[PDB]
Amino acid sequence: YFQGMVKHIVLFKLRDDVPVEEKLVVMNSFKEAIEALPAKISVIRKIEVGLNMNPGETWNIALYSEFDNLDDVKFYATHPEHVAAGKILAETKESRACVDYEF
Amino acid sequence: YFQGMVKHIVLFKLRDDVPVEEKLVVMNSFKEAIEALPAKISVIRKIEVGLNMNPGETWNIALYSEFDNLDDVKFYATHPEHVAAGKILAETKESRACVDYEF
Repeated sequence: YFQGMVKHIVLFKLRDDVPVEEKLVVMNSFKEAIEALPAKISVIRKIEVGLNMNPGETWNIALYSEFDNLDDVKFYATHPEHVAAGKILAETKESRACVDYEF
Repeated sequence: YFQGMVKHIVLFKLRDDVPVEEKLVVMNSFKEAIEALPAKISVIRKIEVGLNMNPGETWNIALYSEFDNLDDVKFYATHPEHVAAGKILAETKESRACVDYEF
């Protein structure tokens, strides 16, 4: 059945020339920071970070999340706790891909 | 709980210069083709295609799916019915981003 809710999906790729250990530190710190946000950002219905484990793929980090509506996605996006979490990627990030869709 | 399974998430961006009418035809056709695959491809545990509704984002299509393991993801990826679905995007695709992660 149709939920009338929104999935916010983001994939990130880090630069190729970042050392392995730095990619791991960044990815682990970002995953922890993001997954702690529900205690601080009330509109998050579900959130998780997945780290790529397929060596045939080149992107690094997936953020899978659910919100009631797009206003709530925007509330989350600019929330100070979320902005802090996103800065974790600032030095190493190469690309961001995002789709927001209804389910 | 940890399921011992894999999420296969793919986002697509179509070329900027494709007329929006053909972008839409492609997006709809791809969504329909992917969503018909579970009846043909038994290893798909969950699959859905999301079409972007956020005009602040620039990627057009999300594929969200679940499999038992990466061997099954690869079985799905190479399956003739899946390849045909993927070809729907061939003429207009600009970028593909993918992360496969354990849950």
